[PDB]
Amino acid sequence: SLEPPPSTFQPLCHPLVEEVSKEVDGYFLQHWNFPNEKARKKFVAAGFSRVTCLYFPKALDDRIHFACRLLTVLFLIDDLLEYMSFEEGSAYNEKLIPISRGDVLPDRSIPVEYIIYDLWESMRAHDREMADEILEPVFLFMRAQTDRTRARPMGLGGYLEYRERDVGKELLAALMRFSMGLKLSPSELQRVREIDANCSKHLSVVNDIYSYEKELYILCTSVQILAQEADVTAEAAKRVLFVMCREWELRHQLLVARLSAEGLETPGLAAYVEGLEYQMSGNELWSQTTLRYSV
Amino acid sequence: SLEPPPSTFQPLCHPLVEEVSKEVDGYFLQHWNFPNEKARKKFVAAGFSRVTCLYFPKALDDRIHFACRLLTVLFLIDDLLEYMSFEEGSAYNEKLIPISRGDVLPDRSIPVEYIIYDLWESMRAHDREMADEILEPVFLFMRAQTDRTRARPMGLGGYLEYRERDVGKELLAALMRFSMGLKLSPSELQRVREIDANCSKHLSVVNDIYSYEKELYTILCTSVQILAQEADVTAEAAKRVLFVMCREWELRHQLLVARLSAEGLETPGLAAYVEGLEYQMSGNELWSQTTLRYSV
Amino acid sequence: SLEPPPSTFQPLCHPLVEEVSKEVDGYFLQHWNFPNEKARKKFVAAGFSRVTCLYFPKALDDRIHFACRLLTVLFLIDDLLEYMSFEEGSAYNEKLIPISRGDVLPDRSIPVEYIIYDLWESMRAHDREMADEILEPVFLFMRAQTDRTRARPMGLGGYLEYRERDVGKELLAALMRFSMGLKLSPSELQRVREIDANCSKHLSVVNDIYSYEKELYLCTSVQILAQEADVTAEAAKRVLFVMCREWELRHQLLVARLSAEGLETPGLAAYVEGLEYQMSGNELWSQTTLRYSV
Amino acid sequence: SLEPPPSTFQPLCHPLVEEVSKEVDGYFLQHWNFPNEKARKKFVAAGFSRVTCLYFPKALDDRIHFACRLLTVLFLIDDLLEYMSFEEGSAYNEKLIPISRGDVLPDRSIPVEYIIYDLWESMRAHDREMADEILEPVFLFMRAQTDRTRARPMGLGGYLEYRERDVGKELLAALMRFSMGLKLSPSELQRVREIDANCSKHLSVVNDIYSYEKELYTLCTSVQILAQEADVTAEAAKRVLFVMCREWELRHQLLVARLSAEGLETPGLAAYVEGLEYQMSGNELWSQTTLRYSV
Ligand SMILES: [Cl-]
Ligand SMILES: [Cl-]
Repeated sequence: SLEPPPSTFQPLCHPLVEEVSKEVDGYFLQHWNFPNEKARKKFVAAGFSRVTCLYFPKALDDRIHFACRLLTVLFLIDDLLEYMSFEEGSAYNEKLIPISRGDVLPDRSIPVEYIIYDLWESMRAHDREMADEILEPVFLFMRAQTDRTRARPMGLGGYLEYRERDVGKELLAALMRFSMGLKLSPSELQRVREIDANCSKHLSVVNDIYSYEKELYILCTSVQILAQEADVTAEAAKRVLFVMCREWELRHQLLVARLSAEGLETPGLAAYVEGLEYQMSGNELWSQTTLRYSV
Repeated sequence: SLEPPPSTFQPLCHPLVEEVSKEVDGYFLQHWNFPNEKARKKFVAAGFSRVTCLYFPKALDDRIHFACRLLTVLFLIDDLLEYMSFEEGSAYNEKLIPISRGDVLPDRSIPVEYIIYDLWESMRAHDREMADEILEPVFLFMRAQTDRTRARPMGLGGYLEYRERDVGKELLAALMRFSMGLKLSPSELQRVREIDANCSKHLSVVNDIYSYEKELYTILCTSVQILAQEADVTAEAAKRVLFVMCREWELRHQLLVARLSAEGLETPGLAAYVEGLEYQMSGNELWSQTTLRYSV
Repeated sequence: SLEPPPSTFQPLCHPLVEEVSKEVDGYFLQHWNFPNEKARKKFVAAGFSRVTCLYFPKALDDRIHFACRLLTVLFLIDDLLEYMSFEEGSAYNEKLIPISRGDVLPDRSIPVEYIIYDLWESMRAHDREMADEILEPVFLFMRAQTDRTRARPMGLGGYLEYRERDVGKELLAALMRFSMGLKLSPSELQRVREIDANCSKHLSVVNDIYSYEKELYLCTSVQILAQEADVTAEAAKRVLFVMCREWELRHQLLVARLSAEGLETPGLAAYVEGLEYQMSGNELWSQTTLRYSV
Repeated sequence: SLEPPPSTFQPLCHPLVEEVSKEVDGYFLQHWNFPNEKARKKFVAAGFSRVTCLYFPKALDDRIHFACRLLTVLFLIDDLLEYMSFEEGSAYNEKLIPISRGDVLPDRSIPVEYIIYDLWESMRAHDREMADEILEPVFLFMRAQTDRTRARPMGLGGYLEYRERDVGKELLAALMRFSMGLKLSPSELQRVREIDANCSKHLSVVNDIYSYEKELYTLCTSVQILAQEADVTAEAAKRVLFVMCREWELRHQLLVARLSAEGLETPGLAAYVEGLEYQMSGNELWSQTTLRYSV
């Protein structure tokens, strides 16, 4: 057992977790075309809404279900793209994008299509401004799902610089903003780029730490890279990476304290950086428990 | 102020430290032309022999003074080289290599010359063969504190690899054997490859951690800066991560030592060698944290 | 000598180049106040519109001048920045952004301000949708001129990946679409990311090759390769040039594939060809511009 | 399909190749225990002596056969090591080192053992001091033939710095000196360090270029590294690496010119660096024709 090192952060779950969870889970079991009974209860066991509530514990009470719905359908779609070629998976997603914009009408006979359509319709109806702002982050993520990335020599610095721009973590930060009703200005966002990049690496590395065993069923992970650079075992590497993650949590506290001392911390940004902290503690807890990293 | 993480390595100090320290410091205070008392006291206060006894606590009682003398002159030289050009520097040293070999007699007018000559002649008297074995390592080390640094990009991986072969660490390990009267076969040292690389890396990084602030008086070329940049954190955060890495290399050392005895096996010689390296790693750490050589 | 190796890419030049040059040069010679009659004649000598016409040989006739003016001003601001702190520079640029948006009026007392204002007001007047689409790429680029590089080890592979995402090259390819009046949806844009990344690299490396010398006073493919291979800078440029010819062959292959997989469209076919012209034009320009102290 | 770019170097073979080949071949056919008449044909077919004469065309007439015998037995052992574990192979070679020094007698009933003993005994009988000088280079090479590589992310720069210190190339340069009777002082050798390093990369890269297809039969090669750092195909990388090799040929000539311009190029040094030039052109022709790189 790894034994995480001490941390000043702590996981927190959204207050309405049980309530939203049943609501959203019901919706999908009702509308989604699962293959069989095994898949049906594998889905309930996954508890995507509980995942979402762990990542956005501070979302507004009336918007958390939106987040759960979006993440649930993306998790479902993600798992589906596993069984299809590049050309089909890409074609699959590109078709849902115009529908997501509301520009194209569903084929009410195809679950994923009307689920996606209705979802975005309802989000815009609740807040068009913020709903439109999160469209691109989602599309970016959706396009990356069928992305064929190059295997190339990559040291620790290159790998981390690359994770700093991860679109998955970007989608999470934007979805968090929507869930919290935090309309951040262009200026405010620029002010927390370092904080975002720092957070993005944290989430990524913690995922790497707990997914390595499974990854070692194109292996691109910080555990292998550090193990090879330092000439130690994967486990020793996980230990070193975990301490690096704590260094990043301390960096987060410092970047935030600085922001405030310079008087650049607005109420919106305060909620935001705190939201990120819970995304980090949440992701860690999720990583330690998710069945997706089992084997 | 930087709390080193827990370690199973316990450093030792050679019993005769006070004895040799007096003998060897007395010699140099008598022959080396120290500019003044201020330099005399600093030299003593630096106690180069105490450093030697910390790195080689298992050295044989009658050889430890050799190591102290050798290292003391190399530290005194090393000190002078920073007041010269790479060309002067290389000239100053290259002139001392023939003298170390014995082929060229001292100009008893230049202390360093006859101190180098007399010491080497004395080492052969005791054990000619072994005193000959460390000649290369000694020159390789001198033919390096003058060589130019071939720029080129460098990540953590490449920097660590390059340190696994540090010629300073090799001289230390070679000086250790001569000091412990260890005589390993060409095959024996071949069996501890990974152990020597892992140790040289430990020693280098611990040095990096404690010499960073001073080095940052200027380019750098140190694991501290490299990790700080690659992970995007402060140098202090980097020192703490690198320290944890050092403990991993200590755990790796033990595992490599285990496999060595289990798998096939060691030798009385390799068992002594291998333990010796452990003492270097811990002695090096105590030294790095206390030496003024890293003081700003 | 530095003899460029053979290339199947033939640069093109916009036929209206002379017409637009005197048109645009004259414009700045009237409003842009240079230091002396020499800095002036030096300007007309650089001919930034010729550069534009090499890059966008197929820009629409009634739009090529927009491109010329935008680059002519980015190049002028460029040289201007080289003489002020990373504070004075970022301030300067940051006030040209809202004004570029039309949200803030140009203090008519400062030329660069109203030149920018009128240029953008003018582009929106011609095609408001496509004009707003380049604001971002232009801003990203202007912001980039004012920040100091990162601070981490970088080998050839990382430097080349870093260049596949060059701000300037993205600006050029967005200016090009505006110039050719090419309305490309983000979906079609997706299908050519490899081609764009490939092109971006070609442009940056050819630039590194000819600007190395001037940059004598760094972050460049020329120095990185010279250190990695342990050869002279001149030898590195020669190896880099052969690599560029490989990227040109790659472009051709990517283009054939895009066409083979039923993914090609008339607008993409045009965009893809346009990037080719940029590669060959940029090379011709790089070999002759005085900007690099030929 | 792969056309070498123009070069100012040219391959050359040793005048006595036909004579030495017959002799050295005959010796091994007589003493080496080839399994069956089949392996004997394959052996003569390999022409290890002919390869030696391609790398050492300036060898003295009375010493070229020493080089042929040494390389022949090394090529033979190299192949045998293929059917052993790293540990077994290591023990095998470690046995032959004390015999090479002449410190331990051969077991006259084990061919490799007495063939090794007799070769060195005869080399020391021809030129004692120089023969003893090549001992270390041969042992380094013999030991390197069996240790682990250790996979680690590596860019073009790190891979080339590695090849600069290749023990194989160090063996060829030392053996070339013994074959040409060039006694080089410790100072002369240091003046040629850059040149030696430059030459090493050339031989290795040229070997990489032609051995690549063979290596793809499932790793660590300049072809692989460059294709992915530049993001082009292996074939394109080969074309680019070949031009780089030519740049190293120019650099060799330039380094020699400077060495000469300054006052440090003795006659021994001059014959040495010319010797390296033919090793480079020879290795190229060999790389182009050897069956060791085929199917
Ligand atoms: Cl994941
Ligand atoms: Cl030191």
